Amino acid sequence: GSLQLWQFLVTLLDDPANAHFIAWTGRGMEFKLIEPEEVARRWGIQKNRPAMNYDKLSRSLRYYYEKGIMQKVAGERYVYKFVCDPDALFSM
Repeated sequence: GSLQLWQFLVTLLDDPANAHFIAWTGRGMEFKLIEPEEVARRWGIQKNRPAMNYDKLSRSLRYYYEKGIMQKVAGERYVYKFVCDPDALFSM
C-alpha cells in the first residue's frame, strides 16, 4: 500500500484542479509537466521527501524509463508517457 510515483502522477492527471501544471496531452497516454517544479514539489509533499525538485524527480522518471514503465517523448521537453496502461494493471 505504499504510494508509487506512477500512481501519484495518474491521480494528478485525472484531477482538473491540477491541469495548469500537469495534463494529458490527448495522444495515447502522453502527458506534459507544464510546471515540472510544481509537480516535483507535490510529489515531495506526498511522499514526504523535501527538497524534491525536478532534477531529483527526473531521476525517478529515468528509473521508470529503465524499468519499462514510462518513456520520455522525443522531440518534446517535459512530455512523458505511460507504457503499461495503469488501469489495465488492475482491471481484473
